Amino acid sequence: IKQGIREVILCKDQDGKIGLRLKSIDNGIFVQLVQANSPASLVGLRFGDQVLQINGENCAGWSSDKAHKVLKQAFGEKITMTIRDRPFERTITMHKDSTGHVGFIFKNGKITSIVKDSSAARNGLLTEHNICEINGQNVIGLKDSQIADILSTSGTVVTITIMPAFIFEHIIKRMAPSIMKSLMDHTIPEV
Repeated sequence: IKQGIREVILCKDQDGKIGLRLKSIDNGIFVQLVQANSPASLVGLRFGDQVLQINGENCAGWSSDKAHKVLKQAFGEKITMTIRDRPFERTITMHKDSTGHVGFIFKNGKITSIVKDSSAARNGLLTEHNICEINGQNVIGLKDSQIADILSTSGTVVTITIMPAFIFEHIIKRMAPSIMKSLMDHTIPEV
């Protein structure tokens, strides 16, 4: 999780799309969904990013409906956003034991217990936190088993990006679980 603002510059695709759903949270605007192969994934927008401005207008106090209407009406050519990096989230680095375990139990992407004397214990992983990213790959909406697969087929260093469950649940409210698995960009970014 970077420490400052960044500016990003999008262009709507052929279909006048950018691949973004936004959510009003505590009088700010946050990224709820980044669509695979969209302008918003190509420029590197993430789940949980805060949008401070759209085309130099402040988003403070906008409804989810208004932010969406603003993106709709924008002159396509070039949209500028001022982004604050995933401010509700944190990154923990752990190391698999010789048995390949980092040392937690999770259910519906939510960490529920920390195993005694694991890397997860030594690194202070918390329960009641949703897993957002593993090794910078977004896993929101994947089945628990696919999350285990990504952990398995990670090497012995495992970086996990987590969000307190109350905040997570407030962000995904009103978005169909099926859109999450289907359309939430789960890919490793392109170079």
